[PDB]
Amino acid sequence: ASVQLQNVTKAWGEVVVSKDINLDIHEGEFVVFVGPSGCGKSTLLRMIAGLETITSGDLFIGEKRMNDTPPAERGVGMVFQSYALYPHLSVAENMSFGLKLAGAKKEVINQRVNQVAEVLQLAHLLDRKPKALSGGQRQRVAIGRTLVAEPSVFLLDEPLSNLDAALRVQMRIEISRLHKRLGRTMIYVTHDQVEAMTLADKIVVLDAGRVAQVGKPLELYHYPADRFVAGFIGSPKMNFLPVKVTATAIDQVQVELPMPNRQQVWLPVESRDVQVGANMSLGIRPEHLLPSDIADVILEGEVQVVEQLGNETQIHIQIPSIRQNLVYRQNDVVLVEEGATFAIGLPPERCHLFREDGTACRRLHKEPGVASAS
Amino acid sequence: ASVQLQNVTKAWGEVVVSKDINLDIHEGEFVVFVGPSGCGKSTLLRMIAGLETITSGDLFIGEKRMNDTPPAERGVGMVFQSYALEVINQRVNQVAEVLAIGRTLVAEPSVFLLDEPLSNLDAALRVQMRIEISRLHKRLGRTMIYVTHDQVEAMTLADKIVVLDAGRVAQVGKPLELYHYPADRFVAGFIGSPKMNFLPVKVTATAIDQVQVELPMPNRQQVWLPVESRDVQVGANMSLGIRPEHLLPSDIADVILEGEVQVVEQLGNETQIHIQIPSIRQNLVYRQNDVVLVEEGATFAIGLPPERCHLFREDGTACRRLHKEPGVAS
Ligand SMILES: Nc1ncnc2c1ncn2[C@@H]1O[C@H](COP(=O)(O)OP(=O)(O)O)[C@@H](O)[C@H]1O
Ligand SMILES: Nc1ncnc2c1ncn2[C@@H]1O[C@H](COP(=O)(O)OP(=O)(O)O)[C@@H](O)[C@H]1O
Ligand SMILES: [Mg+2]
Ligand SMILES: [Mg+2]
Repeated sequence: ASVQLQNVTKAWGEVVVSKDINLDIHEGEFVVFVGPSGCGKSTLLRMIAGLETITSGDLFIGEKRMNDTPPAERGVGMVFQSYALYPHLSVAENMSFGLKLAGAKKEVINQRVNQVAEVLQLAHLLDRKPKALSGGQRQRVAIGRTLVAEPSVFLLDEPLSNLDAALRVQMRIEISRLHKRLGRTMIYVTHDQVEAMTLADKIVVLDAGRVAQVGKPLELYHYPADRFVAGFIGSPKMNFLPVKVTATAIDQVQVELPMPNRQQVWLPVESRDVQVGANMSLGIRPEHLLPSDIADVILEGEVQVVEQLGNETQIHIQIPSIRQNLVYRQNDVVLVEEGATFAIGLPPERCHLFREDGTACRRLHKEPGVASAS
Repeated sequence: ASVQLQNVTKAWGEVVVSKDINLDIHEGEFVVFVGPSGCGKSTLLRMIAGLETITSGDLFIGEKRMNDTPPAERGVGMVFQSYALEVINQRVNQVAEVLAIGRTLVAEPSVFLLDEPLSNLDAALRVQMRIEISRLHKRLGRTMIYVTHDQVEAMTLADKIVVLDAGRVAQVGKPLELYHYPADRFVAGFIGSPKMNFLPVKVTATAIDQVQVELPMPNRQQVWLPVESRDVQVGANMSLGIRPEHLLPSDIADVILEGEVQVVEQLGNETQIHIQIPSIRQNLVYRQNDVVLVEEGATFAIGLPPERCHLFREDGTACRRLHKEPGVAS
């Protein structure tokens, strides 16, 4: 319980894969590390587990330094993608395996195995051998071993990637109810943002080894710190329009839309380090675009793609005011054929603004679900 | 080249993986076979391509019988996860325009077969890649049969979707027909992001094009649902289906269902709420756009929209909904 990373760094030769990670994981917290493949998610969990050495920095688990502690003496349990079960043990044996080495009454053993067995949809396979199960079933068995063991700290490296879409959904639900009941510290890694939003108490976004941002789900969604975070968090990606600053004021920045459309708009974002003439990036999420019974800033274009998902419609629009096609989301079924002329509004209070260095001008509009000043 | 299956069946001893499969795939149609792992998706693809044999029934790649024809002569190209990377230059520079998959396109196969191509790619990459596949099909109208376990890809890519359930065709139709008018509980629970809610109900009346059921609450309120009454007998026990996105806010009321909040998931673009209605087991899942601020344990009320409810018989078959939904012909 309780994990602290103080300037933890990792490097292979002259390549740095983990750069000065600073994290304070509180006891019982559910922390998700997210980012694309190659950003250093597994290397980080492996350093916590003691399966990789820490180049520099200190790692604390339960207040004690663990840099030099052997894997099995750190109080952690780890599960990962396509875990290999012991071929000669029965499902039940593979699930109680961790708890047995750690010593424990058979009473506690069977109690947990049975419980975890139900939760993970495996109570009927208890007596079979792993060779007789599906890839989805073995993975669940692997997850179960650690859940039965109940280590002081759970480390899960993309544990659900081996499951059908439907099973991932149910497993996420089960992982959540398990964390609530056990209250144990859990560090979970995924490349999937939806999963991070759903499971995490707090999320840490990794970008090629660096911590881009750490915060609650909504803190990342409403107030991303840079373009990377803004475009990583949010099912269908945030729209980005290249803009040019034309004026600045107290807690306010004005920009001009690109290409032909040269319309100027005021955005309620901090002017801190913004300078007239700066080429910047304007961000607006598909779900945040308005339907246009006049919003005072309108973009009109030609439908390129239309996705009917039943619960909602995702329209791809080509704006004559030239760029990349403006994705729009609206609830329920929206009737429009791929070719029509669709017009949507652009709400200033919902716009994000990124400098050339990618950093963001702090939005000042107050969003629900995130602690705000005043 | 259109593909067609006539009572196709496959069996490995006493195990039948394909049960009387009847499929009509028109040329230049984007078809997706969806279903859980083990349902027979790969077996079908391989029978069409000839890498496996058809136990009974007939396979037509356009107009012909490929049942007994070597693979290298059916003219069907396949693709899996990742790749083993005057005319040759004109076709390549040509296929390079509409756009690996391209090597297959350049071979100009009669039908394009894809077996879970987005399988092991990052989530965000899967999203980009399918937008890509759709574009590739928009510009190049060849015949494509895509196989996956993920309902999202099916709803997003296919012109026509075929849901497979343990070797049998549960249903065939466009994305919105399957979403709006699922034929059975299996299809109703498979297609759709967070799963459709199912409530055990007991019928207490019928009529022409209309069935009345009572809800499991100590309120046992009775409601009229616009579904065909063909095979409904008063007093019968059935399952009432209602999607999370289709439940009503409150404000509109009209049917209420109130309970205690169990779980709240803030996803930014929407809020998913799990409510425990003091009556039934299994929390009810509710979805509402944007951010909803409710604590766990708080009381929350929602509404049931009659014309949006599905009704299933004890055998899982659905009572064809009659409410007209925009997007589907009939
Ligand atoms: N033993 C190693 N030697 C050199 N580079 C490594 C080693 N292990 C991982 N890496 C580098 O780190 C990245 C992948 O591991 P991480 O553990 O970063 O994976 P991911 O975040 O995709 O799960 C790549 O940039 C890879 O080259
Ligand atoms: N050669 C084979 N012998 C016996 N059973 C097979 C064979 N190939 C596939 N199956 C059966 O078919 C199912 C998996 O293949 P399908 O080809 O059904 O896969 P999926 O739909 O998961 O892609 C399992 O029920 C499996 O036992
Ligand atoms: Mg990894
Ligand atoms: Mg398969």
